[PDB]
Amino acid sequence: AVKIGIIGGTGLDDPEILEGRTEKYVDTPFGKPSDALILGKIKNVDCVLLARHGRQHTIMPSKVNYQANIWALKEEGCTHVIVTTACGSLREEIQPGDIVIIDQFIDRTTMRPQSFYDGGVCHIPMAEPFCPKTREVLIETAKKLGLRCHSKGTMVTIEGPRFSSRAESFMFRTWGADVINMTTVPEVVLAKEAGICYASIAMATDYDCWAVSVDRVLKTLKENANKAKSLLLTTIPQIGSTEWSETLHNLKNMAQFSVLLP
Amino acid sequence: AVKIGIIGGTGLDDPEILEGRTEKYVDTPFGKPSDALILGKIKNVDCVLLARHGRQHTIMPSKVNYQANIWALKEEGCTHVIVTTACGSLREEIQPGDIVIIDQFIDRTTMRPQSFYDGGVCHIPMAEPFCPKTREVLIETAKKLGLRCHSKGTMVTIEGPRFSSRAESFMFRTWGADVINMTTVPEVVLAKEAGICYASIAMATDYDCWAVSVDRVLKTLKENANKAKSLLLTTIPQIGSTEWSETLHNLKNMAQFSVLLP
Amino acid sequence: AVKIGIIGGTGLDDPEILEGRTEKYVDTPFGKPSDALILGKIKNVDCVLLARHGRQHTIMPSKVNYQANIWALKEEGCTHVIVTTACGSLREEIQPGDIVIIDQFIDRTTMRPQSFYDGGVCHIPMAEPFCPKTREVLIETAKKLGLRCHSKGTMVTIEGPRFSSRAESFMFRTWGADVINMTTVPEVVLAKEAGICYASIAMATDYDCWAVSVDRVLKTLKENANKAKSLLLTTIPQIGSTEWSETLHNLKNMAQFSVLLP
Ligand SMILES: CSC[C@H]1O[C@@H](n2ccc3c(N)ncnc32)[C@H](O)[C@@H]1O
Ligand SMILES: CSC[C@H]1O[C@@H](n2ccc3c(N)ncnc32)[C@H](O)[C@@H]1O
Ligand SMILES: CSC[C@H]1O[C@@H](n2ccc3c(N)ncnc32)[C@H](O)[C@@H]1O
Repeated sequence: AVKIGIIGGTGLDDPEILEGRTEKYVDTPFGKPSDALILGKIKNVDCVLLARHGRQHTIMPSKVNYQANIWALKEEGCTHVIVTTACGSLREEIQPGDIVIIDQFIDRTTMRPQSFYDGGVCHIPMAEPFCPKTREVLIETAKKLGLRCHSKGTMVTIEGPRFSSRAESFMFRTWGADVINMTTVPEVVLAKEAGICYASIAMATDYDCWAVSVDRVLKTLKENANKAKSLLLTTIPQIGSTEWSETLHNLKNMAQFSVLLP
Repeated sequence: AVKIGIIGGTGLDDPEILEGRTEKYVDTPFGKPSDALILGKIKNVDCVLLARHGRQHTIMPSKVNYQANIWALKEEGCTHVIVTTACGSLREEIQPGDIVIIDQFIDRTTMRPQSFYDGGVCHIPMAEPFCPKTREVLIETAKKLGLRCHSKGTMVTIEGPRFSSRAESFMFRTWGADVINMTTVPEVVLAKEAGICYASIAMATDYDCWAVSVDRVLKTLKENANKAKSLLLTTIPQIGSTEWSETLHNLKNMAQFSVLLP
Repeated sequence: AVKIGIIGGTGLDDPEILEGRTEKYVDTPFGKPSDALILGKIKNVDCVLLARHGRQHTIMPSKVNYQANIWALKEEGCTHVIVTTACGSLREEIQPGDIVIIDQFIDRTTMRPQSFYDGGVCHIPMAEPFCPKTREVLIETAKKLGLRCHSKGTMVTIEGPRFSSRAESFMFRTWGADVINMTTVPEVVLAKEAGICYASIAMATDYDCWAVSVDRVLKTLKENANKAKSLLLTTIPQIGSTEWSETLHNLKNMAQFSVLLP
């Protein structure tokens, strides 16, 4: 059986997406998650919703307890984790409102714990950071819904809370980055360490500055949130009808063998 | 009315620049500024001088309390902030002794608080980090003084205290950086958050290593400090004769709307 | 006279390399070193061995006390420091098992103290981070041993503990990096500040991901550790037969004049 964890990003964390919801505040060895876990279902698939910045959206990217969030979802029994995230576009073809099913990341964060093994020692591989099988279903589903969707993309995650300078924005383009946010790393890294199939639904809200402002971002998100909701509602039932016995087995093995015992 | 805050950099923090000076030690919600504020005037313009590294120059780049410094200047009523900074040149055309009126930056710092909102949440735009109107006057004034001056430039700020390796120096050139220091970020970022018109007078002291040493840097600064002093003395009266009612209004608005309320 | 400090890296820290060994636990102003110092000799040359991750290899890259390690070696009287380090290859010509006598580095670490002067202020030059005379002997010796050895290379040091993403791996190649590890910085930086001749024997264990895993790395290291051991055993006697009176004098001077007194 599968259980989908869902981490709602800025303006993309509507709990109405789940039926038969039940709130559940939890705790973890790394502190409390951003907010209470929302247990519920999409069709016959068990899901767990968690607002990344809190239902009040008061926690800044740098202060989000990524460790607690991923740990909590794992503890609740989540096999997969699909998240949503607002980001800026670094490519002309990626227009505001467009969905990007990212497949790579470039870390630009500086003050963020990125491992559960803060002391054995865990050196987890990051070649393919996002669950390919889940990304495949998201892409096919976006297509069935007729949505503008990019099948891949490299997300550069900055520390924030400030936005990038134009020089940084142009620089990131030369490094091969396609979109930019403040939350993909270390969320994706910790999910890998937990042996969880992780995928991200990035929602381009602007062209960064290669013009970007809070109001601009919140505005585009409001106008496009429905897309991410529809994609999740349609995608998830499809995951609950596929076999992941082997896929999850490989993630479990990679995570375990990446730990150096004393 | 306007009040110019002046942050003196290494070997470019001579308080003799101001007339009718009065020392004033202050405190802020983020601790004490690098040193006492020096209230005074340049012609009929009120100014506030603050030595970035302390009149004894004992505070290292990484330990400077940028938050307190900017907060203190803002509290004292500063509308503008013009600073001086020693830097290394990453371009052949930028010769030691040359002044560079920087217009962009690339962050390479890692352990520095960059916001006043360390917890609402402030996501301040950084497209145009330096006050264009002030930069314009600095450039025209350098021209009137017959000084070698570059009208723009991208400053990469490293964490320090160590200088860059040759591989990093060459790498920064490929990212589009023109000069390099250890203090522009987050000073410029926090000034933007405070709604202050910020501009920087960068003084190239060497060609970094693409050879750079403390003695080399201090030597070139000693020989060229007079330029920055003359530029400030001549520029400031010009700012006190221009209208900024609208310019300051836009900075105030951008700062305010960049705060996410709980 | 000379005394060679040896910092053993992952799977390259065998104490059997020294004769007439004597364990010696020490303390420093920055805490205790990774493990006890192992005093001994290679022929008639006094050496001091120190396992970077501890004889139990339980300390992760980010948590290694580089300050204490370098301080301890300096206090014991070490004039030179030759280390070994497992790394990933970012160049086709650098094959797993190959030795790389690195000559440059690119810092990608974020949470690491990099100076002994955490408060005067020390701004130490990093143009030529590795001792050229020692690198020369290592290269000639590898040649005499008939080993595959690269005479130079740029090491990019990531924070870890996670490995790089493919996007980061490709990005590092464009920045000019040749190999990648998690320990060169700040070990090399602090050694320079201490006025110590520092050189590194990098052992390529894989092609990173431009596939890399703990087991892959440990496997290649086990199969190739003998090379680093032979190189050290053969190189060190050669250093004890050369003159360094002037070489060490210049390092001492550069370190001293890089300190800003209050
Ligand atoms: C409330 S706007 C800031 C938030 O939106 C995301 N965002 C949107 C556009 C954008 C950009 N151009 N650069 C960085 N983060 C961005 C970030 O992950 C952060 O949590
Ligand atoms: C006392 S020399 C170090 C100081 O001078 C500035 N500086 C000068 C040259 C230079 C360089 N090549 N790289 C980095 N900082 C530099 C830095 O901002 C630091 O506060
Ligand atoms: C036990 S594997 C991790 C350790 O081996 C080194 N290593 C080996 C290959 C490699 C890579 N591709 N990227 C980063 N570090 C690496 C690092 O310095 C770390 O201490």
